[PDB]
Amino acid sequence: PELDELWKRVKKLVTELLEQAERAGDPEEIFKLLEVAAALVFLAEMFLRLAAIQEKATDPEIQELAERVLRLIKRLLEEAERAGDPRRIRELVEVASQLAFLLELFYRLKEIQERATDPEIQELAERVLRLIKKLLKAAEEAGDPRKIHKLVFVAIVLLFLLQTFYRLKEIQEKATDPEIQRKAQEVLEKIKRLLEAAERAGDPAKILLYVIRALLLAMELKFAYRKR
Amino acid sequence: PELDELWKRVKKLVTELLEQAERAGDPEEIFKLLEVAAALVFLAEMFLRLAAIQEKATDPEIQELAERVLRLIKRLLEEAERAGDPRRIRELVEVASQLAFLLELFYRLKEIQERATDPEIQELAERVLRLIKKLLKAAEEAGDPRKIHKLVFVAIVLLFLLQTFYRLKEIQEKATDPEIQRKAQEVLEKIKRLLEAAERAGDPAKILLYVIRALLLAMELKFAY
Repeated sequence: PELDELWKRVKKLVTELLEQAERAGDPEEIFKLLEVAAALVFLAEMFLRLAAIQEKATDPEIQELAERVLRLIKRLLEEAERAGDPRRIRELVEVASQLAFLLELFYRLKEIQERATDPEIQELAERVLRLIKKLLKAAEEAGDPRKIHKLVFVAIVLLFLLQTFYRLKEIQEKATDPEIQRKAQEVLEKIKRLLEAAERAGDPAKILLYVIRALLLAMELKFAYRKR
Repeated sequence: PELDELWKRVKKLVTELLEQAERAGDPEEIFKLLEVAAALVFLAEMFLRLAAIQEKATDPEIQELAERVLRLIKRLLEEAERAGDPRRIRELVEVASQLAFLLELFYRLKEIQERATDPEIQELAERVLRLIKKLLKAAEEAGDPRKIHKLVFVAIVLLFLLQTFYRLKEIQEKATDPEIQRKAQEVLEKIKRLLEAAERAGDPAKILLYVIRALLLAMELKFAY
């Protein structure tokens, strides 16, 4: 498929960063260039998750979001080959790697959808992917990769919130501790309110703030329920 | 028992960063502060994954390495509590998260090596593990958090290389094309040569260069399959 040429772009950028590290004198500059080259290799590893995402069992909403992410990654790698500033190349590769991390989270969400039995988890997964759809559309129109990084960061933490909602529902389905059950319903209701506020927010920074508040509340219950 | 104190430290850092984000008026500064708060929450998730490993791992080497990583993370979080620069806190939190994933990768890699029978695979895993332990000891002795970041970064890329070495041996053991098994054997022997030069290098940047070159050849065959 199109991964054969995406890897061809990745392998070309790695050798360019490898040669740039040899012609550098500052050891801090040398290591920073090697970090970007190694991040491109890890980026190519995330491409191998597309085959599982493209399977017939995967929710077509996740498949369309993975396709938008692949086009954004290719666009950023193309721009990296038309950039000379090492800081500009470093930012472009980093945002492309952050976009590739969404593919790993898209795969984990696909596995969650395969096992989860609560219908509210599925309905709220579609609410989160709807919000990620908007963040991805804004990233496709943005020319500044710093703006793309912000929108992708919010999409990543939203998928964290979704996995967190799945874990809390799992605790609610199995916990025999009445205090854990009371805390779980309390946190789930607060998280649903915070998710509704994040859906009405037009500022990605406000969305991120609400999601962090929701992840903070649930992390407290997850630590209280852990085996130890 | 230490996780409860580590979670208390992380929870205290998140609260401070959220207050700084609410206090700041610059939208670029607001987002950067919230990013570190999100990073600390993800580090707490890494604590839970490390605790689950402590719950089921019977290997004394996995238990000791988990306590060592937790000890280093605790020192980094203590420095983040005393630091007033959000950029220093961000760097310290990122290193602690890299240390947490180092344990998880070490546990997963040691599980495959214990289940593998190829002596060349066991010999390469033992050589990579000795180098990572050498990097971890140097990170425990360093006081510069940027020097710790470099040593931990190289150890993680080395774990990535060891993981691809497993897949490359799996690809070869299940390949029908006779020339594909030979091409994998060639790439496997080139990675061994680069791993030998990395073990004889003194600078972390020189080690990272050898590992990146070895990861390049391993990713070629991983795509051509």
